Amino acid sequence: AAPAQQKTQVPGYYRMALGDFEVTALYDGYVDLPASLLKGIDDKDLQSLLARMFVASEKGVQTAVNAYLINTGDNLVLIDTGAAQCFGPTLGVVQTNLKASGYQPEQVDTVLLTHLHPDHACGLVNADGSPAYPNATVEVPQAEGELLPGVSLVASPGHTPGHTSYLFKSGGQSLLVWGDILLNHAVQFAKPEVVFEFDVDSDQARQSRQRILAEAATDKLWVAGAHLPFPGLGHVRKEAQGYAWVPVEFSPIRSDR
Amino acid sequence: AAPAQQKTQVPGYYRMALGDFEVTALYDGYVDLPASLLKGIDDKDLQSLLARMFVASEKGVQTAVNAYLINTGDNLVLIDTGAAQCFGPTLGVVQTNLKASGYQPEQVDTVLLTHLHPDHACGLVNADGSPAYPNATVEVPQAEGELLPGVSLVASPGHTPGHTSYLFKSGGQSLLVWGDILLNHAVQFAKPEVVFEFDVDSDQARQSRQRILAEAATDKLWVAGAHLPFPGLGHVRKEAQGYAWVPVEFSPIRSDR
Ligand SMILES: [Zn+2]
Ligand SMILES: [Zn+2]
Ligand SMILES: [Zn+2]
Ligand SMILES: [Zn+2]
Repeated sequence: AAPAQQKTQVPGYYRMALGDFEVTALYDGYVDLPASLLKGIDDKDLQSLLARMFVASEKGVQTAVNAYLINTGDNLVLIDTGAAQCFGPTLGVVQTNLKASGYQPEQVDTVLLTHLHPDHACGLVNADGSPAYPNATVEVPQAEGELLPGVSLVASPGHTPGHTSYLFKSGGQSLLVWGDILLNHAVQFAKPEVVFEFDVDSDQARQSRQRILAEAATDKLWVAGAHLPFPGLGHVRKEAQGYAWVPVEFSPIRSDR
Repeated sequence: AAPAQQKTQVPGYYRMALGDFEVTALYDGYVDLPASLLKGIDDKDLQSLLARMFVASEKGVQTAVNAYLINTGDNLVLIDTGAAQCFGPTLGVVQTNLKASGYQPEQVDTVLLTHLHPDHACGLVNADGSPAYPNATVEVPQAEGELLPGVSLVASPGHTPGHTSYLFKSGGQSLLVWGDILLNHAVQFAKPEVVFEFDVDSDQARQSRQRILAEAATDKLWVAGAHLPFPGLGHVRKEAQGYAWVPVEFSPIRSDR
């Protein structure tokens, strides 16, 4: 006698203030990744780490893919673009969420890619072959502020040779849109030594991860992570061993802050 | 040259499957609570606990107020109703989010109150004096399933004498909509001994909290918490000392699960 269930999820966007900038986190969808792709750890310990965060793995680890839209006043900047249809119908929702968040793709004047992997770059092209962001300058990493006012490059090579993170600064606040520094929040904060099979260079990716985590924890900066649980926004805390992820708490943007 | 900032936040609803039931978490807004209202802990340790979770306290702890709408197939059930205008304009958004989530208040056939505090009960009445949920049977705690199919009472006295939690079970899964078992996730999971000044009976509230946390951790049940960071959904994990909150990871409702 209840009405039919609605099913539908809330739209995959989330707003956060960062000084005078506005951050809109955008969800692309998810992909199931086998836990066996994580290496450098015993099966038992891996499963314990997953169970600790109540992450199911029997049918693979459901992994989020996020992109970030930052309105700096000077520019509307999109970092990564999701996967379009490259990895199937559970992904490709970034542009839809961009629209849901109150912007249009024609407004994006800059697209920054952390790296060229499908789940970051395929979203540049619509199903009919038309450019998803037709008015944007697209920045591809090489295998005021600096790049733009308030926006600078933070090299983070390893996952791919040209893998790059982007730093946004406004009003004393900093946000690092870090790309694929890590793929599994339940394992690689606690044990950054753990690597991903599809890191092009796993040793290097691991070195960059250790460094970036140390810096993020030390400087208490905000992090925006392509494969962290959506909205993928939060801080890194140093633990006795390894690190912990602290996600932002849902909040409207406050005028009195 | 960027467009104007949108400001607006994504609507405050979140969908989760629980067996054959559908859970819609609903955000009422927030209230700033002084950290001085938490007792049983030194100032220093309290501040350390807050800083650990990156919770600002200089202007009070911004605290979420959540309600929960569960479609059990048999009933559309709302647990708590937010504050309406009882605590000012930063609250009172539950009904708005209920509408945003695709339901209408006329559809709610049952309202369960965890307790009679303003931030749970004031939402029963619209600004013009009309009933917010005019077709609902309202269950006030006394100072199949059992109450309804799949729905049972879990007494949790202390915060108020009649304070009550509600258990929903479907398809082997359980969700406890627990009310005000705790008020600050950054302090009272790690240190359940810490009490709230406006618990009517702080010793009793603390006993109920210890018991409920132990049970939630042991039985691995889902928890829906009125003052946990929205959507307020997740699990409780037992630590060497005290407990930890593990929030659900954003996900659509999956057909293949
Ligand atoms: Zn990648
Ligand atoms: Zn990726
Ligand atoms: Zn209360
Ligand atoms: Zn309350």
